[PDB]
Amino acid sequence: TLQDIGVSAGINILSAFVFFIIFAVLRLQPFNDRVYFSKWYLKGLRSSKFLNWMPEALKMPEPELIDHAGLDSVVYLRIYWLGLKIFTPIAVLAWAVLVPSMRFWTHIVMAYAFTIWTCYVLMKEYETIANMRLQFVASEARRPDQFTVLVRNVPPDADESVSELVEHFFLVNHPDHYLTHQVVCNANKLADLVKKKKKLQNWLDYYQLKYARNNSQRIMVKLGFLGLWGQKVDAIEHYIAEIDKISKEISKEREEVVNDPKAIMPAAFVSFKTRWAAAVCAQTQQTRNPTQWLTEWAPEPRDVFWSNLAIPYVSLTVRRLIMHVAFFFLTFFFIVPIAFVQSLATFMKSVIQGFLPGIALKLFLAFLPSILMIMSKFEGFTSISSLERRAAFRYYIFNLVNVFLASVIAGAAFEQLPKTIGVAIPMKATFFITYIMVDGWAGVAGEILMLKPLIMFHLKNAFLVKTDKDREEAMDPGSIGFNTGEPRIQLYFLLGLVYAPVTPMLLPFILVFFALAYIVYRHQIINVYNQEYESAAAFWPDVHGRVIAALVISQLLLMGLLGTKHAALAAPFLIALPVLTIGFHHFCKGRYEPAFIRYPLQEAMMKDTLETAREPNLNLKGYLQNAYVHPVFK
Amino acid sequence: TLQDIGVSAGINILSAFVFFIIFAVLRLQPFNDRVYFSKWYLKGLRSSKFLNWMPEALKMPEPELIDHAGLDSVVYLRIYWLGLKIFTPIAVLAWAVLVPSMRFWTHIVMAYAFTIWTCYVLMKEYETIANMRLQFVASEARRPDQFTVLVRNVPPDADESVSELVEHFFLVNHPDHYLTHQVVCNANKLADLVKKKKKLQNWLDYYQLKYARNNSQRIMVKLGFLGLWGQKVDAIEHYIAEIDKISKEISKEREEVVNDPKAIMPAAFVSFKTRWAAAVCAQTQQTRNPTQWLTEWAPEPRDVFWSNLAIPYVSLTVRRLIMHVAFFFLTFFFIVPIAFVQSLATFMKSVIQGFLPGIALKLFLAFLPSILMIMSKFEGFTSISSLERRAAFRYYIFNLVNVFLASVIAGAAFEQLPKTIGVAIPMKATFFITYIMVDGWAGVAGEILMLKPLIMFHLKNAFLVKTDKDREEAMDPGSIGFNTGEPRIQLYFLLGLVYAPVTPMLLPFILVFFALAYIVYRHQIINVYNQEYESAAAFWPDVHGRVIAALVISQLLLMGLLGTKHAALAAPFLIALPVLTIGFHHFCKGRYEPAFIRYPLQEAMMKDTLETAREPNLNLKGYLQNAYVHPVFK
Repeated sequence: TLQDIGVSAGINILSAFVFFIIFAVLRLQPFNDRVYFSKWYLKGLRSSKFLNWMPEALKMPEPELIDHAGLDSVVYLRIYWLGLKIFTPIAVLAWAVLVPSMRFWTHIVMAYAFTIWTCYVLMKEYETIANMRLQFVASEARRPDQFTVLVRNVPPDADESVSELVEHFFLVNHPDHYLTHQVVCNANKLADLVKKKKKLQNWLDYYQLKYARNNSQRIMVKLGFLGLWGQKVDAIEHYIAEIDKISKEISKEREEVVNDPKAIMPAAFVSFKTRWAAAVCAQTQQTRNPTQWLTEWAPEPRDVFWSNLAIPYVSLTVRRLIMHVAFFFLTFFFIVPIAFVQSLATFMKSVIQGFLPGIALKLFLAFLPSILMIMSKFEGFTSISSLERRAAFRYYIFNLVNVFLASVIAGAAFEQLPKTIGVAIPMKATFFITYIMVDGWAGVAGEILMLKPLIMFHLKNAFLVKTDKDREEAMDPGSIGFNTGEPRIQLYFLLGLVYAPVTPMLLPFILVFFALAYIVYRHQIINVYNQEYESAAAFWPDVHGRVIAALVISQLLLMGLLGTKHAALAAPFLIALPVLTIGFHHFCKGRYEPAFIRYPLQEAMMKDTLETAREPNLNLKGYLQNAYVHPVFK
Repeated sequence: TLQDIGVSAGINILSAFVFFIIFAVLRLQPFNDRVYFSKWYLKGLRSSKFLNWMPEALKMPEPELIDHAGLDSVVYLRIYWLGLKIFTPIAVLAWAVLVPSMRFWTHIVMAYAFTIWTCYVLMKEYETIANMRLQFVASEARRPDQFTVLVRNVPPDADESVSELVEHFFLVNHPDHYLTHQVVCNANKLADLVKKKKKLQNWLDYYQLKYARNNSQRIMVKLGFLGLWGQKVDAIEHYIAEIDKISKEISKEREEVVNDPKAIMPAAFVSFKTRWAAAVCAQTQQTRNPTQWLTEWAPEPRDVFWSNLAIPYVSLTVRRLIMHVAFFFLTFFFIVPIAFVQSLATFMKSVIQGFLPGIALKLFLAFLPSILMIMSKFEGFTSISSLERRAAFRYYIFNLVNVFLASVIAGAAFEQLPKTIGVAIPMKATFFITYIMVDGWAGVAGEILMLKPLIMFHLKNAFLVKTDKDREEAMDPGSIGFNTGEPRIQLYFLLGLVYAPVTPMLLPFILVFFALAYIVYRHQIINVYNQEYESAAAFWPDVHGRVIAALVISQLLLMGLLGTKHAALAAPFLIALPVLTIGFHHFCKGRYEPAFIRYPLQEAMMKDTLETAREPNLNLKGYLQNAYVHPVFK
């Protein structure tokens, strides 16, 4: 209802207003400067009107930002821009023809206008990003991955070790390009022990400091609530003893793992003298058996997810299948909070009952990012970049089924107390309007505050910091959050396209959201969020794929909705929409995707040639030899 | 009806019987020995009970035959064998459970039994062929294609020629592997003139000989029926003059084309010092633009279809789209003879009216192979191997729609004078039984006679042969006819699978046909059909693909047919059939297809290594330099 929207909007607008004021004040306090401006310290640049920050955020045009933040951050940010390019003219047209037989034909025509515009824009954006990627890569600094190919499923041999098989194999098949190699080892036990040792030290330091300040008796029952019901009577000597125990376990484990041939996985990082050679290995079949001696570009050293390297290659299919099933159940059992929320969604008292379902849904979805990253880690991927992309994919599907589809269905089920979809879709538009103001407008404004790291920064300074530069760990903003930023906005691209020929009233909320998200994230990208890995926008083709899916869904729903008119004869025309859209997808795929998947040999040659000319005496072997060993082994 | 089948079978059996007798006698006459045994003359091995030939044909186990005939001939022949492996147990089971609620479940169960058996067999056959291919290739003699990659769509340049661009490009990107190259030229006008010159000479020789035998007046009006109404009064001097005219045109054209830079196409055959290098080029992207500097393995010198090399790369899409449309109309307008045949298909007089529709259909389809090769040539492919495979594909589709589907529909339309398919399919089984005996049993038996080349051989000896060794042209058996052999048998694989859970009576005809075709073609492969090109069974994955499609079609038709039972509840089970079948296809595709599409670098290295050791002083450059120029230029 209009009264509900009026009230909900006022609530979210005021919260955003207030959050920005609070932000404006907190950021001026010098004691938290390392939280709000964590970058620039990380980069060695810094030491020691409330909304002015908005226009400041618009400085640093793409080329400055790409070098400052990285390509992924810039390409990600452009997604919000993309949506404005697509939806603004849709909103204008839809409003113009829906807001004051022919209605029937109008909807059909609108579908083509919207599809065509969207496809046009996506084509141009896809191409632009591909060009950005090539320039970025061409000018990229030297990194170990440029010369390194990861070899998987090296076949077993009764006499030769993995190292021996790999060296021989490559000297024969890649003679005078082969440089060196490093065998993958199953050091997970060791790494796990080492991480625990560090955790124990933090607690020891905590208690030593607490005691030094107040020289009294400790009573910590491990967890306090459900720990082991002891007292940790000395607590300093308790943690010292626990540390001494693990220290010995670590010394022992290091000696056993480095002398245990069973710690060797049939995999290795293989390096080459030139990038050209690496480029070749990454793109050709090596042996007769298509699932042996497999090659791919190695992740850069801090993209490598070391835990997954211990998974036998051959077990990956099973892990993936199990998770396909788990995903179903995850999606399936979420219907309970959906139905709950839709039940809730039914004068000041009623406007809040109207408002709150938005929040309830948001809260139930709060732990989804965690669940999905965990199941993604279970499936082996071996890199951070791949895992984050995989989880984003699953999140997206979940939103389609649980946030959009199930909500419409559950909605109709409650309202009802054969094409019922005819009213269920426009009916529930009210819900989505409230929802977008809640995890959207208000959400983004709240995020600029960075309250979570603010608090942890200060607590660490208060209790764990003892000396200088341990404040470097306190100062950790995390990443941009591709994992949640992207599937969230895809929900909105879908809803926009679904309702543009139905309910034009939804689009103004979507447009505000895209505009807001753009300015808030641009601001933060510049000041916070140091990147954990540099992908050259590898995720872009997936973003594209998902938008196309949204077009197909909207087109199909329209066909359904207009399939009620007697002698509608809608299908002879509407069928063209998913056909042409799919055709468009394949065209763009074949024409532009190679930019993101295969490295042209010519680029490798130009790059190798120039590097040599610029640096004629590079000890490449020394450079690459110690890369990719393991962080646990120094 | 049983009476119609009895009579039709007797007719076709007796014709086959007689054809074999005639064959048995004609092959014993020495004057046609070069027709029936054309091979063995071509190979330099030969010079100068009626059915004994059947057991003789079973000698020469695969390895002898592969070397004698070639891999393609053997793999092709194995297709008939494959069908027996699939259909025999189907026929046994179907007969056992259909020939003396439960009927409903029985049909569902049979569908899984049949699908599973078929998939099992296909998997094993696919793998076996892949292994054969690798061994064949590993032991293959040296050929120019092993070192040559065809480069397409070389970008234009204002200053450099195509030759100059190619040499430079490869020296930079493939240094010290690049050996040499040859630029593609548009010599089609010249080649056309040369072919006509030869044709005119044959006519001149004809008339000179005719005259020498009978010194009188010629009156040939060019074509006789609708030629130019003149007399060719001298006919010798007429053909001499026509030849002298074309001779001058040829001399001129040769000088203009070899000095005309516009005759150069932006394409070249590029050779490398090693196979390893060629293997790399064929499998990697060369430049930024994914549709420039494109590489693929060059066809061997007598696979190259020179006419298509004059087609600009960029025009290929349009040519293909136009032909997609043409194919529709081709298929569409064939409905007229289909309806005619089905109209015809409606006591000795009636049994023949019953019989003849088989033949009528066969005759109308007689020119389809020609039509399809022509449209395939229109689309550029550049090789004989590709064109033949392409045409076979289209032929297959035509059979599915026009021979199977349209026949069932037209059939029902006539019998009728909502699921009518429920009776239309088993009803028309009678038609297919007659049809298989006609272009099947009788067909193959007739083919062993080789009457067409028999006649032409003798006519040439009588009128064009003047001297020795021009009988070598008379002796030309043509090829195996993959173009028609394969899509024909796919029709029968489909019909078998469609009717196995419906009408078991069809399968005994199919099994006889496969058995007969096997022995007749095996016989002929050994004695006649010199291969025009050697593919290493590249077509195999397509054969596989088509059988899988047949499984899906049968499974879907069953779902339709059993979807009439009240509360059939067939779909919860039957849906598994196309799902599992598709899964199976992807498994096999990913697991085995690489054998037929990509050459492992290791194989290239092993091959290059051994060849060098065996032949330490090979002038590879001299060997490859003159390959791939053009047959017209000497």
